[PDB]
Amino acid sequence: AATDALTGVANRRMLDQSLRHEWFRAQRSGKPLSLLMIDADHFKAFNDRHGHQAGDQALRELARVITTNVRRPADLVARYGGEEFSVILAETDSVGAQQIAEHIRAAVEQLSSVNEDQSPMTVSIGISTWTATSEISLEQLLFAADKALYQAKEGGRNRVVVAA
Ligand SMILES: Nc1nc2c(ncn2[C@@H]2O[C@@H]3COP(=O)(O)O[C@H]4[C@@H](O)[C@H](n5cnc6c(=O)[nH]c(N)nc65)O[C@@H]4COP(=O)(O)O[C@H]3[C@H]2O)c(=O)[nH]1
Repeated sequence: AATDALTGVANRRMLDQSLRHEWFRAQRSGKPLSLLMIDADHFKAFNDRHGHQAGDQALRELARVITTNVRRPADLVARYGGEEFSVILAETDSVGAQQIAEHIRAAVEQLSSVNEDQSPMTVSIGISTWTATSEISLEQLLFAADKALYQAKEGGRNRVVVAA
């Protein structure tokens, strides 16, 4: 009821619920709250070449990479869509959120080289960040991360785009 059966991380309604509570918390603490939107690149073509089982295995590997780079108590990793992953980085500023994203992006790119069975694969990442002086809302925070994820898919996949 709270985890994704395939990947084992949180599911959508758990992400939305935890983000609402982590939102009001950051409003009081004044600590930066960052979001990551992680979509798999050329996934439809991936399932066409290697099949639906390899795509599921590629999602679990992507989930393992994110959770390997997201480890603190106030962090959450969830399956936000059939091919997306959303992570909460509470008390993390924009600079540190980018370093996490680069680690995740680089690790997914090298998953084919390190393990023979894996097929080449990349991810696109969008980042948004609330700071203590910002006036945006929670819906605007989520909007800026999906938009930056969209800008990552547009300007050529396999990259990290920070919202503005
Ligand atoms: N929310 C979240 N953010 C993350 C995580 N991993 C990295 N970051 C962000 O990435 C920045 C770079 O961390 P680093 O290069 O691993 O370099 C880190 C790391 O090597 C070390 N460090 C800090 N906390 C821990 C810890 O709990 N365990 C270990 N082993 N090392 C730590 O201190 C350095 C300074 O880190 P910061 O100044 O905090 O800045 C960190 C942090 O803002 C994570 O699992 N969750």
